[PDB]
Formats: sequence, structure tokens, C-alpha cells
Amino acid sequence: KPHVVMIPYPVQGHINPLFKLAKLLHLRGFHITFVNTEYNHKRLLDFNFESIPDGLTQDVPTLCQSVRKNFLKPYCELLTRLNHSTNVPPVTCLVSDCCMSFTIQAAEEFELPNVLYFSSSACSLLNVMHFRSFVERGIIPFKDESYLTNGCLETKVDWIPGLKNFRLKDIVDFIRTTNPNDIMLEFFIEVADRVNKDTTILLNTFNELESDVINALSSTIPSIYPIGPLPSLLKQTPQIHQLDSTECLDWLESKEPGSVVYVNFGSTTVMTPEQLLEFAWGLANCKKSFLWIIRPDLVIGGSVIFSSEFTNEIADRGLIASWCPQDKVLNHPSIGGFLTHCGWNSTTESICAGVPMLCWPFFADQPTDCRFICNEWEIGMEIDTNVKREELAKLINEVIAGDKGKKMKQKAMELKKKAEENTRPGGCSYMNLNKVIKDVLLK
Repeated sequence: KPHVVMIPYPVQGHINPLFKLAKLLHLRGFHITFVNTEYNHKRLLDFNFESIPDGLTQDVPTLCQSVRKNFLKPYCELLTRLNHSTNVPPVTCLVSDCCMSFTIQAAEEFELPNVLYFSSSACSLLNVMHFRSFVERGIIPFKDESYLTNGCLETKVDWIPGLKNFRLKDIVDFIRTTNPNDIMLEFFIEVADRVNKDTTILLNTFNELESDVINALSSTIPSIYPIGPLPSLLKQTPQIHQLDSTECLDWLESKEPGSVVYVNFGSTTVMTPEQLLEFAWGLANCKKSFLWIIRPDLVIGGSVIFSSEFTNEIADRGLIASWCPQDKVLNHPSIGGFLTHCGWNSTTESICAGVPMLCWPFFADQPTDCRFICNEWEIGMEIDTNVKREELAKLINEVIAGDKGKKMKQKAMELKKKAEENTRPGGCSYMNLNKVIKDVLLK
């Protein structure tokens, strides 16, 4: 029986997509061993969840640092045990998060096929594969902090085939450093160097969404395989719901289609109370209905921003909640827009829901996604880093009732349709996954 060991980078944003893939692989006959760090295994509490220590006393740089040296050993020990266990069949293959590059070494040692899953866009991958070049070209690290204000970030990156209108500012922002020993930069350069012509890499995207970028990547990594978007794939997967083991949706049911702006900046990052205030009043001042998922208590002095004055004002238009089943919300007919940091999971989900976006890029691949969302796909607009209510209210209204908004909804719906055609019989993303399983994962 096929037995795949799966391990994602230790953050929710990476665990979630790989878990979805895990469910797909399980439906396909694979005995699954999903490997979380103790920390993540605690939170979450032929499909077995295992855990390994992360070697820490979470901070991304610190985690990445531990991942580069403290995961190989316990990981291999786990493989050894699984191979000598009487409770489960021996391991036949590995599906590893691209950021967990130590698995490549493990795979060679245990002589096992290892398919990598990159959790971000094809463009982000292309960026990562070139971090090394930015250094060799003498571009990064920058000489000093003045690069943040001297217009250096506006510089166009035109030496990377496949990228059309990119600026240094749009590159996965880990290049933004003045430190030659920067953890993140070195982490990703190591990841990129471990990838070669024989590496099979799965991407949560589809051909049409990133055509030039994908073609460009394929010249270096011929075995890059778009198998997404995951949302559309799972949605159209027979019997997917048997692996499926409130007030918000009720609130939305009475709203006119496309009239509600959905806001959710995730928990992974807490914003400034100054920023928190501009969003609250920007939302209140636009006069549009809105569902805002946020935990004010996390923000220092945040709960105070939600005054009795604010509460009365939004009385007939907005609802603040601590959590919500994002999938069902994004796909609710009342949603007319999605305010987000535009990380990859959010972007693909919004695309699959056919919902225009409003991006507020914070870090990593967010500005990268924003650049495509704004200039390539034209299904959204960008919010200034230093958010201000007046301008925010304007952007929201443009998307919700303006002419630009209608055009973005149109382009979003177009992408939604192709996302779905790609992830069902006859579609390339769908066919690509079948091919990887058949030609690589299976003996």
C-alpha cells in the first residue's frame, strides 16, 4: 500500500494547504503520516498525525533557523520507526513542503521519491529561485536603510524572464535587508540551491493564472506542476465532505448580493492601534455593509478603538466577529469585496470565490501577490501601508459600487471559471496531480 509522509513548514499558512492535499491523497489510496511540530500538533487537537520537536524554547526567523539544522535528525528517526512499525506499512514516498528542504537529503538516504509542495505562487517561487542572483548582481543586501526612501524599491526587475512589470518592491520582500547574514534570505537561497532539474514541485495555481511565470520556471525546473487552485479542486472532488472531520452567515443572508465588504487580516500578525483605528472608521465611513473578522483584544489598546460611538454608528451596517468559516463567507452571494494582506491562501480562495480584493501587503509574498492582483489580473486595488480612513473609504466604495469594481468582479469571475475548469477531469491542474502520483509517487 502506498504510504506518504507529509511535512509542512511549521506555520498555519503552510500546514493548511498541505493538509488539504493530504485529504486528496488519502482519498486516492495513500496511507498518510502527517508530521507537525509539537507546538502545532497541540493546537490542532490510514491517516496518522505524528509530531516532532521544533527545537525552540512563533518567530519565523527563529523557526527557519531551527528548520535548517534541528529537523533532519528527528525526521529521519521517525522514518526509521515507521519502516519498522508493525502498525503501519513501510513508507513509499514523501510529499514535503519546499521550505523543509532538509527532506531532500533524507529522501536520498532512505531512497524514497520526494515531491516538493511550494505553498506560494509560481511567481514567488521564481523570485525565490533568483534571490541568489540579486546578491551576485550586487543589488542585495542594500548598503544601508536609505534604500527604503531613495526610490531604490521602484527600480524595475527586468532581468528575470517571465516577469513582466516587476519592481524590487514587488519581489518577495525577504530581499529587503542590509544584513549579509540575514536568516530569511540565506534560508531561501539554501532552499533554491537544493532544487535542480530532477526536482518535482507542485504549485497551488493554474497555467492561465501565471502563464509566463510558469513557462519561465519550467526552463529551469521542467517538473513544476500546477495542481490548483486547491479550493476549486477539493470542491469538485467526489466524496470530499466525508473528510470534513455560524452567526456570521446568518447575518449575511439578508444582505443584497455583492454589497458586503469582507475584512479579515488573519491573526498571524497584529496591527497597530493607529492602523486599527483608520480601518474601523474607514469601514464605518464608507457606508457599506461589512463583516470584519478581528480580535481587538490582541491589539494593544485595540478593544478601546471599538468605542460606544463606533458601535452605534455601524449598528445597521457592520458586524465584528472573532472568527468565521472563511470559505463559506467568501463564497456567500452577499460578498462584494475582500480586504486582506493578500497572502497566497487568501488570494487563491478569493479567486475561486470570484471576489475582487483590496490588498494591504505586509510582508513575504504579499507585495508579490498584490502586484499581480492590481496590475496583472486587475481584480483588486492596493491600500497604502500607512492606511487612512478617507482614502480607504474611497477604495472600498470603488470596489463595491464604482465602475472599476464592476470590471474587477468581471475579471475575478473569469478567473474563477478557469480555476474550476482546470481542476476537474479534462483540466491540466487535475491531470498534473494524477501524473505526479502515477509517474513519481507510486513505485
